[PDB]
Amino acid sequence: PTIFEERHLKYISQLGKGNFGSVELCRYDPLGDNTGALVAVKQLQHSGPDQQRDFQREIQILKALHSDFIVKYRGVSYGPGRQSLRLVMEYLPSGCLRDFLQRHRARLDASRLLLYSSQICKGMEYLGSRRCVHRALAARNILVESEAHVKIADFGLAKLLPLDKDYYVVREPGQSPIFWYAPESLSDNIFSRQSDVWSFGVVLYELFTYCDKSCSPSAEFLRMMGSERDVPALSRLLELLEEGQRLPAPPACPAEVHELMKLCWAPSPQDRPSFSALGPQLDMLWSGSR
Ligand SMILES: *CCC(=O)Nc1cccc(-c2c[nH]c3ncc(C(N)=O)cc23)c1
Ligand SMILES: NC(=O)Nc1ccccc1
Repeated sequence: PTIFEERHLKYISQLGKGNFGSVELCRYDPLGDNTGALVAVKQLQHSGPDQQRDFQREIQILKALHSDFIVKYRGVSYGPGRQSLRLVMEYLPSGCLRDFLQRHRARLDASRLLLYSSQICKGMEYLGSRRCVHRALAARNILVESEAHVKIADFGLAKLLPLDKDYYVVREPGQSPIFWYAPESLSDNIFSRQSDVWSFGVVLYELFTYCDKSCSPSAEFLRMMGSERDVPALSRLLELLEEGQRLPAPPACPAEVHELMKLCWAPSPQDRPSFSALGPQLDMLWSGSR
């Protein structure tokens, strides 16, 4: 089913919200008897020309990816007046990894966190082979399919690299989650697969702190930023990073995983390991742990 008849998408609730977009939980119920499959459905509201263009791109990217570790595209449906599309995807009832880690902390061991690390890395390896920069990778937009299975979601900011170039540049984002971004992204608006590796090291930090709010990247920054408190965060963060300061090793985090983090956060993009180099190292550590 490539086209989902709007009439059969039964609205249930909202799942989540960005500025320009929402995701809704719907049942696709073509028998009309409320027995059909749940789906997540994304649509724009309150968006300009660039946001609409960016959404058709989002759709095309997700539709082309077939990975166990990337949230699955199902189809499209029509929005109001059949003047717009909605992006129909599989529904993962366990929600985002960030919140799952906080709720289930007590029973998720290092081996399970290594499994999630390995799965995310594999997904990113898959993206990388399709010249896709995710950009937004964070625990808050990774989804839990089952207790032993996660998937990368939220392709709102994803972009394909041209055949002939290994990065792109944007106009200064008005607002971005600065504590996940590589320094070249913060300072020169450069994004690449290697800037995704930086963000992945911050994902490893998220995983091995169980996304505890007390040692969040923001909380660590405020601890680290120093005595001068009226200094703009982004300005101060870039200085800290330039000086070689990095998020600290979580108390419980295996030393080898911390070492991977530090490699991910190499100052020079070309000095960071690729996802294909990270994957076997994480796989080895996960294997070790079960
Ligand atoms: C954890 C906080 C948060 O933002 N969670 C969130 C936001 C938006 C959507 C979801 C969600 C939950 N289950 C889903 N299944 C699939 C998809 C999808 N295909 O994009 C999104 C889902 C959770
Ligand atoms: N990658 C990395 O270490 N980022 C960072 C550093 C200090 C505070 C907050 C985030």
